[PDB]
Amino acid sequence: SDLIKQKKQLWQRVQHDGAQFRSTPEERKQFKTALITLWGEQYRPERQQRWNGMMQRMAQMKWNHPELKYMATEDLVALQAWTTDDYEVVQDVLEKEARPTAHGLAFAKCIISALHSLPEEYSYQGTVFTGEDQLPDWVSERYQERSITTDRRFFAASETKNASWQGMAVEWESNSTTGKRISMFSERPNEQEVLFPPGTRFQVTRIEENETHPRLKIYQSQIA
Repeated sequence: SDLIKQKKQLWQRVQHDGAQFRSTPEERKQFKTALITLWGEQYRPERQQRWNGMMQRMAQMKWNHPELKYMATEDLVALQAWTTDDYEVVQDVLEKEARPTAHGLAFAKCIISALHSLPEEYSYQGTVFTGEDQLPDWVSERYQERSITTDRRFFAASETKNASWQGMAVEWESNSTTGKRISMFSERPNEQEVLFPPGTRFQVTRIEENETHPRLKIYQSQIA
């Protein structure tokens, strides 16, 4: 549709704006609508209440944490929304082979705006751990040893291997320099989630293979 054109436009914006990416007033209005209608018209009243609840929670969070005073409240909402089941419609929205949805793109712009709007003191510096069920070819197409991966996905990780951890077929150990800690905004803060936007670059240093789980363990380092 025109969604294809919107996707490539957004991917171009992501790389051109870099850390200056910022959502516009209407982009936030569109994100609000996308989130409230995401399950269809029958759940709009419930998801309008969820939205209003998240707005008030994030409005008060800015009151309690003045360093967040100039983050759009909707952008913060985007970060809590990311930690719900809604992440499934936006995590891959900018992948080359993904079929974009209007709601996916709306979500994406405000999550990206949030991540580059958070003050640097929210960056986690150190190793963050990720597990996902992905196929070997999926890994090979995206990560090769001693090559740089320009990630087009929203890449989730954790400061820890905590109770949230569960062994998966693919694992990452990613040295973070500016990956942002969003536990303060998540519905489950004790996961200590760290989230990288599309456009993050990783120097892949080595990829381990096992016939056990993890089948593939990727070691990579974020770079400027």
